[PDB]
Amino acid sequence: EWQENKSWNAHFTEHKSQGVVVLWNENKQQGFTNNLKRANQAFLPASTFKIPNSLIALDLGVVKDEHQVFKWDGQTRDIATWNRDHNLITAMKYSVVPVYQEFARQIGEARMSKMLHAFDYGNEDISGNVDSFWLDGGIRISATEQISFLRKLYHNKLHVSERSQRIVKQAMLTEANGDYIIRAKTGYSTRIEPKIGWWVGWVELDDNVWFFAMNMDMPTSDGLGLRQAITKEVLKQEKIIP
Ligand SMILES: [Cl-]
Repeated sequence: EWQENKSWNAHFTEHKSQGVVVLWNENKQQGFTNNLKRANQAFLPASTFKIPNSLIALDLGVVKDEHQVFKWDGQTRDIATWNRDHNLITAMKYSVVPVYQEFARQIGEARMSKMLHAFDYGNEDISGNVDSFWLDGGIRISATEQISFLRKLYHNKLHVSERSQRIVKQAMLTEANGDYIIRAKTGYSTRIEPKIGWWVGWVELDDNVWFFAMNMDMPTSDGLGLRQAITKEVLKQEKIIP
């Protein structure tokens, strides 16, 4: 059911890094990773938490739809793309933390905790500040746990409406061409050691879906592009994409 291929470590060590890639073949119900241990180590989700946060905000009516505009609060931040109005689509595309921080305040501790428990999401622990726990609080999730959660979302099996799940999968759209569709979300965790980058999602093919979750050491922001680049290299090596 699970195969470990330690030779895949070269994808990371060739960049003087370390990490884990986890792949799941939905048709064959088989998993693959370079490192079974790190596949099951729990890290802060950071901006990958925008997936469950979006679902909860939609299902409770905090967010009406993917067109609702969340106005910039006029506070100049160091990420230029954050100093503008957003909707759900652009907020997920540019990982706009302050928009999702307001979602979390409106959701509130009680409803956030119950919903993460309903999702079986990570360690389901929101200890910390309700507007920052996915960045520096107690919540943790592993790469294998990300895949379990994503599989439920793909199949509309989470305990929110079908509509909420369809909208979030639309907002996850990252790449599409004649060969495949990728729906995914990046993450970048710097407030608690070890600093890591994430990329989680799946690849839609004509007759199969491959789920993936990866994290890697990220001592500086200079390496953030390696999250997608390495993952796609693995997908190409394994003949999942051309
Ligand atoms: Cl779509």
